[PDB]
Order: sequence, then C-alpha cells, then structure tokens
Amino acid sequence: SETAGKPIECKAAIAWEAKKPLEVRTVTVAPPGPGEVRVQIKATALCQTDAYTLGGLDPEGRFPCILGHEAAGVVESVGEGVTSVKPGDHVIPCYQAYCGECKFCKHPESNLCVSVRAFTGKGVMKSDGKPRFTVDGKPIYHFMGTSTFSEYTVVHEQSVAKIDVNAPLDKVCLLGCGVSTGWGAVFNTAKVTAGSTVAVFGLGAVGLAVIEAAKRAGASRIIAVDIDPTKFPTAKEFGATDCINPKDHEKPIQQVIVEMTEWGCDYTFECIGNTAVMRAALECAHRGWGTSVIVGVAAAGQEISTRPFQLVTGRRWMGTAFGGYKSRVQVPDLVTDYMSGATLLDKYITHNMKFDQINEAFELLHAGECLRCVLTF
Amino acid sequence: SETAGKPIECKAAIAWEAKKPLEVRTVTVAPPGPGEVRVQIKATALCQTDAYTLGGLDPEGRFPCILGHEAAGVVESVGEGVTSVKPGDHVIPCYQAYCGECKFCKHPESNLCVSVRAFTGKGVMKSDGKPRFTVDGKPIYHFMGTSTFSEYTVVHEQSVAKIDVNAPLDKVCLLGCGVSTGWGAVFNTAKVTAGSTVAVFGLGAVGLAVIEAAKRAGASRIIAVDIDPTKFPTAKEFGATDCINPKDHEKPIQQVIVEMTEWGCDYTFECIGNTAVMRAALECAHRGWGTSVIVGVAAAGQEISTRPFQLVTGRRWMGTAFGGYKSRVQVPDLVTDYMSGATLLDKYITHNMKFDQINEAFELLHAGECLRCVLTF
Ligand SMILES: NC(=O)c1ccc[n+]([C@@H]2O[C@H](COP(=O)([O-])OP(=O)(O)OC[C@H]3O[C@@H](n4cnc5c(N)ncnc54)[C@H](O)[C@@H]3O)[C@@H](O)[C@H]2O)c1
Ligand SMILES: NC(=O)c1ccc[n+]([C@@H]2O[C@H](COP(=O)([O-])OP(=O)(O)OC[C@H]3O[C@@H](n4cnc5c(N)ncnc54)[C@H](O)[C@@H]3O)[C@@H](O)[C@H]2O)c1
Ligand SMILES: [Zn+2]
Ligand SMILES: [Zn+2]
Ligand SMILES: [Zn+2]
Ligand SMILES: [Zn+2]
Repeated sequence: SETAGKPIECKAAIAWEAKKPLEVRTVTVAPPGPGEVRVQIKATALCQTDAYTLGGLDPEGRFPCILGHEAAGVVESVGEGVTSVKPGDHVIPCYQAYCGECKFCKHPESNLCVSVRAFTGKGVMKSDGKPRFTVDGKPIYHFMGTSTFSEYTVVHEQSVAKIDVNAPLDKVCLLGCGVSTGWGAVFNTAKVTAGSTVAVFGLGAVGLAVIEAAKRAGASRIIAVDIDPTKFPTAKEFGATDCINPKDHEKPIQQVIVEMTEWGCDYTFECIGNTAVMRAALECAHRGWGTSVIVGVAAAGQEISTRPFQLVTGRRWMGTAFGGYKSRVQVPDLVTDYMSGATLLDKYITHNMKFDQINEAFELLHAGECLRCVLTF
Repeated sequence: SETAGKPIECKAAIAWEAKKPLEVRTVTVAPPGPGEVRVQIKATALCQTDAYTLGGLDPEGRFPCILGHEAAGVVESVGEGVTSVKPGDHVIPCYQAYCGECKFCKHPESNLCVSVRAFTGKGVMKSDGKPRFTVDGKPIYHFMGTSTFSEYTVVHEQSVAKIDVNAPLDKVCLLGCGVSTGWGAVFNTAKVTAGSTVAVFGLGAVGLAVIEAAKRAGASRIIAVDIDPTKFPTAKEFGATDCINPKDHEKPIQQVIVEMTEWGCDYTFECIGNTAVMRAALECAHRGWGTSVIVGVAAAGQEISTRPFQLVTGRRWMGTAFGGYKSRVQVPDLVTDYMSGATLLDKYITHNMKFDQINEAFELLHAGECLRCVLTF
C-alpha cells in the first residue's frame, strides 16, 4: 500500500459546534492501532440521529466531531491483531458493536454489546483513549464509533461487518442503521405474527422499513400515521393498507386507531421520537396482548407515561436498538437478503448527491422531502 | 333439592355504606335466572381488594353490596341452559370469567373475557340488568361477579370453574384471586426461565406467590424487597435468597438491585400497587432483555413513568390480571396441581375464623396480622 501505516489526508465534513452548518474541509486520519480498522467510505447516508446531535440535543455530544453513521466502504488497512477483516474487504461500519463474548452478545435476545461503547460514546478509541482525527494538530472527535463523514475513518474491529464483495455500496449503506432498525423491530423485537394488525407512527425511512418487514411478515392490515399526507402514497407502495393523519381528527390518535380496529392493533411501532406519540402507540396496542415497540429516540430527560391499567390489561411496552440485530454476524445476512431480490432497499433512496453538498442534504432532511440521501465523494 | 326455584334465606354480610362495618344478617337470594348458577359457599377468604372497596376508595363502587371474591363451594341449582355444571358440583367462582368464545378467550396470551364484565362491574346480572339479593324487598347489589360473603350466591355460568371433588374447599378458595395472580405472573406472563434472577417488590400474599413460583421455575436468585422487614422471615421460607429494605439504603432502590446484580434482575415483579415502585421495578430489570411485570393495582389517577431510553436499551414493561389464567379452563388445572402436592398453598392461610367474626377478620387485614384469613359458616 501507498497509504498503509501512514497518516492520510482526506475531505471530511467537520462539525465545529452544534446548531451550525458543517465545514467540508480537509482532515488527517491517523493509521489504525491495535484492534482497529481504517475504512475507506465510498457511500454514506444522512440519518435523523445525525441532525439531532447537530442540534445540541445530545448530552453526550462531543464537539468538534465528524458525524455520520450509515455507510459502506472498503478496508484500507488494519492494526495489529485484526484477523476478522483484511485490506480489500467490503464493510459496513456499525455503531452497535459485536464482541461475541460479553453477556449481551451471548444472550439470544439482545445485541447491546459492551465491547467498546465506553469509548465510542466519548468519541475516542479503546487502545489509547485518544481519538484518531486531527486538524492542524488539534483533535477532532468520533461520533457513534463510526464517523462516516470522511473519505477515510478508523473504527474498532468489533464494529465492522464484512459483506458480500458484489453488493452495491451506494445501496447497502442504508443497512447500517435506519432501514435495518425498522426491519429488525418487526422481525426481532416484536416478532410480528402472520395475519397480525400493525400500526406504524411516522413514515420516514424507519417507518417505511417497519411497514415493509410487516408485509414480509404476513401482516393482514398495516395502518400508517403521519402529520404529512405527502408520505402516504409512498407508504401505500411499501404496503400500508390504511393511512391516517392525526390532524384530520378531533379524538386523540390512539382512540382513533382503537376505533378503526375495535380493540387496538396487534403491534404498534413509534418511529418519530415524540413521547406523546409513544404513549399513544402503546394505548392503541391491542387490549390483552398488544405489543408497542419504541423505535425512535426522544430528547434526553423527557419521559414516557401511561396508566398501569394499560399493562395490567395486557399490553407490553418495549423498545429496540438497531432493530435488535447482532451487527457483525447479522448485517452480512441483511446484505444477503438484499442480493436475493427480496427487499425494497432500492426504493428507500430518493436523492443521490455528492459529498460537497452535505449541508443541503441536511436541509432536504429538516423539511422531510427525502427519505434517505446517499452521498458519494 | 328443597330449594331449587325458591328464594333462599341465608346468612350474609352486607355493606350498607362505605366505611361502616358490615352487618351479619339474613338476606334473600333469588333463584338462578338463565345462564346463571346458585352456589353454596363452604369457605371464603378476605382480600384487601375487598377492603379497598369497603373503604370507599372504589369509583366503581355501588352500595349496598355483598363483597367477597375468594371462595369455594357447591352448586345448589342451575338456571336455564346451564350444562357445564350441575347440583353437587364443587366450584370456585372467579371474578375473571371465561366464556370460551370472545376474542380474548380464543387467544393464547389473554384471559380477559368480555362476556359478563359490563354487568358485574355494576353489580348486576347480564340476563336482565338486575341483582339477585334482596332485603325486605329493596335490592342489594353484587361485587365482582361473585359476592362470596353469603351462604348462597348467584353467579354467571362463565364465572364458575368446576374442580376436583376431593379438594378441601377451605384451601383452594385462595385460587380465585391472590395466589393465582402471583403464580400466573411467573408462569404465564413472565415465563421465568430456569437459572434466572428475580426481584419481587411487596411481600403480601401476591408477592409470596411470586417468590414461590419463581423458585419452582428454577430461579437461581430471588431478591425480596419490602419496607416492612418483618416480612423477610416468611418471604425466606417461600424461597427467597436475599432481603432488601429500601429505607436501609441511601440511593434509589433500583440502584441497589442493579448493583447487587451487575445489570439488574432478568425478571422483576411489582406486588404493591405503587406507581413509584412500579418504575423502580422496571428500571432494575436487566439491561438488554429484562422483563418487569406489574402485578399490583395502582390507586386510580396515578401514572407510571420512565425514560424511553430504558425501553430502547432492552427492558420490557408488561402486567397481568389474575395471572393470565383462563379461569374456567385452568383453575381446575391449578386445583389439580395443588393436590399433586407441589405447592405451598396451605401456608398462605394464617387464620380460620367464623363468618360472624367477619369484622374482626377485617380489622386483622388492616394491620398486616394476616396473609389470608379464611371464614367458614
Ligand atoms: N432505536 C434505534 O436503534 C434507532 C435507529 C435509527 C433511528 N432511530 C430513530 O428513529 C426515528 C425516526 O428515524 P427517521 O430517520 O425515520 O426519521 P424521519 O424524521 O425521516 O421521519 C420522521 C417522520 O415523523 C413524522 N412525524 C413527526 N411528528 C409526528 C407526529 N406528531 N405524528 C405523526 N407523525 C409524525 C414526520 O412527519 C416524518 O415523516 C428518529 O428519531 C431516529 O433517531 C432509532
Ligand atoms: N392483577 C390482578 O389480577 C390482581 C389480583 C389480586 C390482587 N392484585 C394487586 O396485588 C397487590 C397486593 O396484593 P397483597 O395480597 O400482596 O397485598 P398486601 O397489602 O398484603 O402487600 C402489601 C405489601 O406492600 C409492601 N409495600 C408498601 N409500600 C412499599 C414500598 N414503597 N416499597 C416496598 N414494599 C412496599 C408492604 O410492606 C406490604 O408488605 C394489590 O395492590 C392488589 O391490587 C392484582
Ligand atoms: Zn441512525
Ligand atoms: Zn459484546
Ligand atoms: Zn382478592
Ligand atoms: Zn370470553
């Protein structure tokens, strides 16, 4: 390699402080250390988690940072000990890591690895506690263990899923978070049953992923709910048999859904991050056995509430992180399902744009006119 | 039978108004209308559910009425159409019905029959909207579908479980409420796996049934929590391995449990009815997969709260009504298990008194002098 062992200069989008546009300038990326992988991103998408940390909402937010966490790339070099991947391999960097040995990687019903989360959340690396980006000798900090807003990034060995070398990296960059989450929420968390009734709250990428997996699961009725009727026709494509605007009704949205279905829906998914809607989705879960899965991320410190009656009479409140998928073992599986023509992964992307335009991708987001925009360099 | 079709003059305990003593006088019990069943009560027990309504704290309350809902007895006569039982059958009248045909009886995960609840909730019979007790002509209303504080009572067919002729009626009366709830919380709602860790909050009858079942499910560790440490000996007898008093500790009780285990207990049970503890029980359920079952009924107007993060990071909130036991189907199955010699059911009875002393039995309940007090005629 020209590059291996050497630092690397490349074009990144740096966030200097919150609530403020991104600076597409140049960055130096250190060589990878023990148990690390330097990845060359080739495509990367925008997620609402990214705009949320840009808004000063994250308590653990650490500026300056390189945002970005939905991406695919190519291994460029690895540090010492790294036997899982080798330069040339095609990868998806995963904010949710996989160790194989900790308590949660072993339990069949979780994926909340504790391998490296102590450090990715502070923005640094495990080998020496310091980050790996630099701008004029001053450190830039990592976000969510990935930082896919640079041409090259360095990530923990536990965070790289190796994928089929023949998958289009400008499509499966979506499998690195948002779309996987909505899929797993149905398949792993809720385990949606054939013939069930589903109600999804919020028809963004995640929301539509839920609706997709719900059809693939045999849902006999999928109710979609958004305060944006211009999301309905795409939602009916992905499989929604019903579309509801809460503003079109007086009764609270929960009582509305309980009315169309008599008792509620077998499964309800909240893909917004609003605690009022969360409580609402629980309360239109079906009496006696309904499940509500909280998918979205709320403002830190904000609370959800309901009446204990809603659970003493049969509903179940749960959540999901990255759809419950065990990243490294199972993200290669999602690529495989993609490569068998089984998903609608292609329909999720609405805009391909170049990385110099990152800041206008954020304004196309903040207005909800796209679902997902893949950026290439 | 000398009493089929006639009214019966029997001894009973009438709640004339809230917050006064009951009156042990004679009452007139109509014969069973269609689909109804008249039952000679041979033993009956007290619950604090009876006290809370007698105390004037029920919004659903209706006076005068005849409380009592944990009993066992013998069919005296049956109304028109009734084939499931016959005179001489031994029965447990359950406050939770089983009709076999509503959409909750045909579902594996519920026991919340809707066939008669609209009429029992108002102390009447479904067949004509009216009660079946009278004094001097004026009507006395039912309680919970059962009204077991009377030598004879009239109940809905859907409410009558047919049990072994060899069970001692002065022990299985417990199976119509509190013990079943606690057991069913473990076996049906949580399904505690062998080897796992449990915390129980509240060491009354329900909480002890939770411990008992948790030991029998094979739980490696059972943590009992209560602010009255004088319940720790008996809790230990039922299979506990630790005892916590939240007042001994200078941090939130959910921190104590989460520190005694590394990440919380795999299952937690709230057996009090106190929404703050409800949240504590949820927040000390194991990260990633923990399950919290609300078993206690909160004061009306209270609300459970947590941060949505708690659910996203893998905890599941749920609850249970009568242990999710499909009453008429499975209460016979619990009576059979009892007689196999597999349960500690006899150990929940702390006193045996005469029906004339129902009021001293109610003063014992108010002080904790009493797990379950059983009355006979
Ligand atoms: N749990 C996880 O592992 C995980 C992973 C990825 C994303 N997320 C969270 O999922 C949420 C959604 O992800 P996205 O990328 O789909 O967001 P997105 O913003 O594309 O979708 C937002 C949708 O919410 C709708 N909405 C807003 N308020 C509403 C209301 N009151 N009633 C009905 N609809 C309403 C908007 O109209 C819009 O369509 C985000 O909060 C993100 O943080 C969670
Ligand atoms: N879900 C159902 O179908 C069903 C059926 C029957 C009863 N229940 C509910 O179960 C609950 C209890 O049943 P019981 O027979 O155990 O009642 P009980 O009153 O004997 O038990 C009360 C216990 O709670 C403990 N307690 C009170 N505040 C506490 C705190 N802050 N922290 C820790 N411990 C505390 C007391 O010390 C006492 O031991 C009731 O609220 C009742 O509504 C539910
Ligand atoms: Zn995301
Ligand atoms: Zn791990
Ligand atoms: Zn009771
Ligand atoms: Zn029914």
